[PDB]
Amino acid sequence: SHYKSNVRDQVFNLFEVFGVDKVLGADKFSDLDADTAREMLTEIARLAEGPIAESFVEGDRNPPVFDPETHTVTLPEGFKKSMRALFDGGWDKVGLAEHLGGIPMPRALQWALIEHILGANPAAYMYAMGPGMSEIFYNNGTDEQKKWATIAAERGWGATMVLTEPDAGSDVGAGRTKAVQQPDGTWHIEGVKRFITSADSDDLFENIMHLVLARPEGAGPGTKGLSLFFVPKFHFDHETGEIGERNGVFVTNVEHKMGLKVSATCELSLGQHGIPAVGWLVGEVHNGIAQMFDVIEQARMMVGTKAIATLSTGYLNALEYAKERVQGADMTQMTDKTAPRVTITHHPDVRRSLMTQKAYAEGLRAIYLYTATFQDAEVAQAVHGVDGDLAARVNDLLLPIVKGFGSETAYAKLTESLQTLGGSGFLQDYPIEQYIRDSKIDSLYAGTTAIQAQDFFFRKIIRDKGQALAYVAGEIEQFIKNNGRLKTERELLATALADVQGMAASLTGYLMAAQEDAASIYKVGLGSVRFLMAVGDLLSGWLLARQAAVAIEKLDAGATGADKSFYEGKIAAASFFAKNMLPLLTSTRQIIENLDNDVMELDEAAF
Amino acid sequence: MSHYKSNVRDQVFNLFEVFGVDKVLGADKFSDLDADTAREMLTEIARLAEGPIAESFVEGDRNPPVFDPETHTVTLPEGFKKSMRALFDGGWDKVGLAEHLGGIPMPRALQWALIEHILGANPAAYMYAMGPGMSEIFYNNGTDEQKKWATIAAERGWGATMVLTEPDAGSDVGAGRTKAVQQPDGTWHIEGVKRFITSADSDDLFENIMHLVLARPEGAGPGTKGLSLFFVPKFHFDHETGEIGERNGVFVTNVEHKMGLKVSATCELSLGQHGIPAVGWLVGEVHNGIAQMFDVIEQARMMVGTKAIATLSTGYLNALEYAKERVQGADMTQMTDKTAPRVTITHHPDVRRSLMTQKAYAEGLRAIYLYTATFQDAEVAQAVHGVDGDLAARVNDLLLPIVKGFGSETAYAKLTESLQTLGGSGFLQDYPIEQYIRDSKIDSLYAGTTAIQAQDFFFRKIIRDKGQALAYVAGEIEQFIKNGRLKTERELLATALADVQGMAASLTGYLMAAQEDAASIYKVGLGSVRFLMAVGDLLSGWLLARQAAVAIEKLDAGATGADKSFYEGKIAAASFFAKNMLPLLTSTRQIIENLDNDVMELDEAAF
Ligand SMILES: CCCCCCCCCC(=O)SCCNC(=O)CCNC(=O)[C@H](O)C(C)(C)COP(=O)(O)OP(=O)(O)OC[C@H]1O[C@@H](n2cnc3c(N)ncnc32)[C@H](O)[C@@H]1OP(=O)(O)O
Ligand SMILES: CCCCCCCCCC(=O)SCCNC(=O)CCNC(=O)[C@H](O)C(C)(C)COP(=O)(O)OP(=O)(O)OC[C@H]1O[C@@H](n2cnc3c(N)ncnc32)[C@H](O)[C@@H]1OP(=O)(O)O
Ligand SMILES: Cc1cc2nc3c(=O)[nH]c(=O)nc-3n(C[C@H](O)[C@H](O)[C@H](O)COP(=O)(O)OP(=O)(O)OC[C@H]3O[C@@H](n4cnc5c(N)ncnc54)[C@H](O)[C@@H]3O)c2cc1C
Ligand SMILES: Cc1cc2nc3c(=O)[nH]c(=O)nc-3n(C[C@H](O)[C@H](O)[C@H](O)COP(=O)(O)OP(=O)(O)OC[C@H]3O[C@@H](n4cnc5c(N)ncnc54)[C@H](O)[C@@H]3O)c2cc1C
Repeated sequence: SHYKSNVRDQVFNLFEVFGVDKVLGADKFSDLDADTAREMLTEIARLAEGPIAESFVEGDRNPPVFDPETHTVTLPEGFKKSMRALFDGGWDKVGLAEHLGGIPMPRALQWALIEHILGANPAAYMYAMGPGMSEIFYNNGTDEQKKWATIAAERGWGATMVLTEPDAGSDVGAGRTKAVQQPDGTWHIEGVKRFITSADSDDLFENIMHLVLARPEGAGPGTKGLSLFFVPKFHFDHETGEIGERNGVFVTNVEHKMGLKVSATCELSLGQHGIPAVGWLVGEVHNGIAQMFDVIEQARMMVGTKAIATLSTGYLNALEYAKERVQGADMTQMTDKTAPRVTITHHPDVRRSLMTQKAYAEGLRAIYLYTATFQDAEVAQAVHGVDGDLAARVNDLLLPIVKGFGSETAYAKLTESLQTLGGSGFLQDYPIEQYIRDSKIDSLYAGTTAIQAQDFFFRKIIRDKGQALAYVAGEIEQFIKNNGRLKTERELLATALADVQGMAASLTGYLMAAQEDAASIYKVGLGSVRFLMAVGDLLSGWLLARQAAVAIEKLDAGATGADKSFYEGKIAAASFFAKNMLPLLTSTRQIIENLDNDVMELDEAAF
Repeated sequence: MSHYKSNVRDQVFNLFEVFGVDKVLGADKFSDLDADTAREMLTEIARLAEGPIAESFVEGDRNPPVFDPETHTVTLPEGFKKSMRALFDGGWDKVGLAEHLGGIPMPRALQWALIEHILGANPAAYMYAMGPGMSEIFYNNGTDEQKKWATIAAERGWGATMVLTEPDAGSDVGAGRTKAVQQPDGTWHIEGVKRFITSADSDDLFENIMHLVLARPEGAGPGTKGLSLFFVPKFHFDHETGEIGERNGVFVTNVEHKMGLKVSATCELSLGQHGIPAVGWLVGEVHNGIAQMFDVIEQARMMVGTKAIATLSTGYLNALEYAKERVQGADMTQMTDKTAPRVTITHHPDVRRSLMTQKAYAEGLRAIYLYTATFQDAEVAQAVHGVDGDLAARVNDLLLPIVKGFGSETAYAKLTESLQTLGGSGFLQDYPIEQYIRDSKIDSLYAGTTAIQAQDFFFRKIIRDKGQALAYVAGEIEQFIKNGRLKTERELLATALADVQGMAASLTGYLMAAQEDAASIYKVGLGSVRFLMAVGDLLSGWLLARQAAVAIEKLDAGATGADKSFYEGKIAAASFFAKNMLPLLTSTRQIIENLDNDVMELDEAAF
């Protein structure tokens, strides 16, 4: 029962802050009303806290075992039981297209539902991403492939995304797996891929769809030469879906990892065992990296939401421990060594720790839900007044924040959650040490933090001509310019916004200088991650302050009891974050304004 | 080779070229230990560490100790016991031991440099080997008769434990309820249950274990001042010959399952609860337990900080070796050319940023603990600093919570950069960095949590000290600032010194104003950890700048080859640290100047 959920904060964001209930019961969501959405959140949170979280510890302590002669993994029984509870409730089809058996819903609600599985047992959601992948295959496929995608979604096949090779991780375009065209128009895929999540999954599914990047013989270099292929674990009857003979794609190793142990992470060999790995060209066009980024975009959203979900349950575990742990006297009585003992929430450093965890957990929740409000044209129109084109560019801008800032922040603040338990935090008896191990990977897969920061600056700001960035900046500025009980917070946000504008100007300056001195581009690289984290902090502080403004209205109107306590904590979090996290951005701007290439010119031997 | 990458070159640079410890080698207490022999010892223990000690690092984690309830003992993996024997066979469990107990006299600065290698290679091995050093502390606090037993204990290499913590008494040692009942013969029966005792059993490593136990004599007053310290051996023994006799009533009942440091058996320890009394002898036959035990705690806190620093160092050097060989991506100056040559990742700005961050903190932290150690011998402090015994003791006590608190927190945080440098492979148990992270998380918790370190630093080592040690250190920093190639660094150090001065003044004001407004003291608690970390950053930057000043002199004198590369790295690290780490202290000062009690007044239910 490690998993502590926060449906109340989810509903607060979705309805009281962002107004996603504006679209419920109209247009694409005509059959889903606000009551039902709330019931779904409560239901999956209960299921997550129970049967899904039930095997969280077991998956880590009794991890999958690989049989190299069968090329299969065995998963622990309790975890597979958790997977069946997910399937029996339909929770592998959250947000699936209606024509694939899904329940239409705004993406903001879909990711809030998914947060609970990611908090309780995140590898369970990863194993369950098959139907979502089938929908992406459907969207990119020919008419005939759409029929296969429909079967795969209805039968609940598992799925993988297969990019990485030993020499091609961040540099996808270096991959050497090849595709050999056959006279009948299929392809034979030949190569060894590495680190493939869920490439075998015991007997969870009757089939697995591998979506594989490979280079057709004679194609050009880099990512632009790659094509994407549908490579099923088993051949099947294209009309009925009846499972046929084994296709030539075999797991040949399973990694031993720091955490996320129950997610089998696999070396995957294609066409290496005397049986061809037949692949079908997705959409029967050569457009592999663009097609695969439909998948990567979802994976990056998931990984960021995963890290955020994990910090939230980490914080709530730390809080519940702190409420009960008696240790020491109140600081106002520290010299009286017979003073009454107090619970540790009375100690200033513990309250600082807990409010740091709270503000970042809740600010991050607001960030991913805000990001999701731009993932549906109809939601972005109704709740922001933004047309479909700008909505897509804003969503693309925020994804590296969700992924990069989410992963880095959650892992770092889980350090505070563990510390709150004292020595017991180091014990496996409590879940926080597993939270830390399970979440360290989030800064690495789906593109490292450095790759996120490079995407954010070069593709999502510069190539975008800053239009999404300017949009978000204008919303922040509008909040600042708009009661005076938030006057101090709006002043701190104004400074933080000017700091981030300054960082953006400096980095853009170094880029322009690279027209004359190519090495000036290195300064962009040196500051890129700090810039990404700075924008994340600014967004956290702004969204928390928006939450405080709503909380003030609800308190003024007469909130009582648990509602009152909730709203009071929003005011406290927004004020704490503005006063203790935002000012650091000023020093970070000054640091970025003074970057130089000394560290780039230093001989490698001097390190 | 092994996981453990050592840096004797940087240790010798600190000891000789920076701090001048070789000036006392060959004179007075160290008359028969010259500089050549000191260097030989460091090189020899580094090889022992890289060889047989590191050999069981992985095995201790993957095949951890097992509790046997049939015998109330713990069994250790055979490979780790072989590492322990390599330690004993070379006499390294006697490092810095008093000559009359069989030790080789040496400066504490050299002793801790030797110990760093064991802590980097397999830190639990040093912990199990702390027996003879504990016997020396028993000797110094013991009666004339007890001094005879401590001598036997050191000569026989008995293990030892420090036994304070109980389920309800961790940070608040004074709440302990373990009891001592005096017997007619002048011995005591100890009755109670202790928790989290390191090395509480150790298989067949030793013929006896000395437990140093805190307990409250019947009728004594409350808190730590009512505690007494007892010598409680695992076996009774002949006080003249040392021959092992009957089992004493002190038994392990459990072994904790921990995130890391797994091969260090951490045990619940039951005294007098299994049918026979736990006989204890009052140490020094005086009631003075917490003062006596703090002789041990001081050593443990130095060890823990040095452990964290040793672990970051080998983490860094592993990441650096990996980065030098990993090919991935094109040079940033060619990023739009998709056929540009592939480069090793040390060519990427974010990777060089990461590596230089790891390097500067690892080397800055090594300078800090070695600088601290130069104040632990009156003769060294006199010779290398010109400070008398009293001031030297106060400066050492000032710096200990920096070594422990700033060392532990910084090492764990920067190991995140080390792991990130490996990409997805950093998440694999195939590489040692994930174990470095798990093994080092505990360094912020045991031997006093970070909050307790920061409270000790401010309340006891500054305020109670009337700032004398703090003013001495600040004056040394100011003298360096006062004094061309280091002008920018000295300017940044001047800002950082003023920032820490401002922090100290704000927190002192919050404390003194508590006389008229009791809740003012909470702002001290809110700011104390950030202040401890700021002092650590300031010291890191100053010591790095001192190292660069030495490196400039040696480069000007004509250094070549590997020496020149080393010195160039010192100049680069001092400059990077001054420009990228120190400025953040300005924002932290302003944050501390604006702390308020809103987070203290908030209802606990609002969290
Ligand atoms: C179903 C089971 C899932 C279980 C959960 C598993 C979770 C973790 C799984 C993984 O880790 S999957 C492997 C993840 N690998 C990555 O994320 C790659 C990281 N490297 C990069 O992102 C590089 O920055 C890369 C894009 C590879 C650089 O290659 P490039 O060739 O230099 O890229 P370029 O900038 O020129 O763009 C080429 C085309 O790629 C598309 N594209 C790039 N970036 C994006 C983004 N951010 N969004 C959408 N598409 C993108 C474009 O088509 C682009 O072409 P264009 O510039 O428009 O002409
Ligand atoms: C042998 C093989 C094992 C080694 C490997 C194991 C590694 C780690 C093992 C452990 O974790 S052992 C358990 C560690 N426990 C602690 O470190 C306690 C953490 N809590 C504190 O430090 C509290 O701050 C404490 C001091 C307990 C508060 O109690 P207090 O009663 O309120 O303390 P007070 O400030 O009034 O002083 C009382 C007496 O204690 C001595 N003393 C306190 N601080 C120090 C320091 N920093 N140095 C030296 N002595 C200290 C004084 O005797 C003081 O009395 P006085 O004020 O001088 O009259
Ligand atoms: C691996 C391991 C080995 C150990 N080995 C030994 C050993 O050999 N011998 C031994 O005696 N002990 C040992 N311990 C005990 C260890 O020193 C304690 O865990 C530590 O002192 C913290 O105490 P606690 O666990 O009770 O946490 P708590 O004291 O309950 O701390 C809980 C939280 O409250 C905070 N807090 C507590 N009091 C205050 C205060 N007054 N002001 C502000 N914040 C406060 C703490 O910082 C922490 O965040 C070991 C522990 C571990 C994990
Ligand atoms: C648990 C796990 C599961 C995975 N699952 C999958 C999966 O299902 N499918 C899949 O396709 N892949 C998967 N991967 C692969 C994963 O996405 C890669 O590990 C990741 O992209 C990093 O690549 P790499 O490990 O080769 O590291 P590298 O690319 O070698 O990176 C090493 C270091 O260099 C830095 N670096 C590299 N290039 C640059 C650059 N141009 N600029 C700046 N810095 C740079 C990186 O930031 C990093 O710090 C998985 C990995 C893990 C660990």
